[PDB]
This record gives sequence, C-alpha cells and structure tokens, in this order.
Amino acid sequence: RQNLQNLYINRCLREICQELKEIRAML
Amino acid sequence: QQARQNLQNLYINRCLREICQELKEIRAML
Amino acid sequence: RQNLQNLYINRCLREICQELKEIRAML
Amino acid sequence: QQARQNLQNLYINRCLREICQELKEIRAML
Repeated sequence: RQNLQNLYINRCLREICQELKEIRAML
Repeated sequence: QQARQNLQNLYINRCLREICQELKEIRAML
Repeated sequence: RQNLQNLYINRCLREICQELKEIRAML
Repeated sequence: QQARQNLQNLYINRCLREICQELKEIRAML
C-alpha cells in the first residue's frame, strides 16, 4: 500500500524532473 | 524580441505553478 | 522511522515550493 | 538589457538544476 503510493509519487517526481530539464533548455 | 520574451516568462511561470501544485499534493500524501 | 524520513522529505518539498515561488516572481 | 537577461536565464537554470538534484534524492529515498 505504502509502496504503491510511493511508486506513483516517484513517477510524478520523475516527470517533474523531465519537465524542469525541458524548461532549463528553453532558458 | 521583447513580447516573445515576456510570453516565455509567463509560460514558464505557469509551468512552475503547476509543478508547485503537484509538489503540494505529494506533501499532503506523505 | 518512515514517518521521520517523510518529515524531512516534506520539509525539503516545502522549501522547493518556496524557491519556485521566488523564481516565478523573478519571471 | 540583454546581458542581464542572459545572466538571469543562466541563474534560473542553475537553481532548477539544484532542485532536480534534490528531487532525484527524494526519489531514491522513496
């Protein structure tokens, strides 16, 4: 249960990291 | 140049706002 | 233990949120 | 104006890099 939630949190964090990398490229 | 620059500034601001919202959601879940 | 780690993760997330708010102001 | 703009761009890039590093650390810990 906890492990499940963490998996969804970690996917979101990875997606945010990819978005911030794209933002840095724009900059 | 400047209107494109100002638009890009507003666009990145909106992206960062969305990211902040997501991090607030994660905080609540933790 | 888990609760402890989450507290330190949540403080970091709150700090990041404050930093991103300052970045948005600069923008 | 433009050199200040370019510097600010590089400064924000560096901040976002640091934030990415922190989120990677959180991911590892979760």
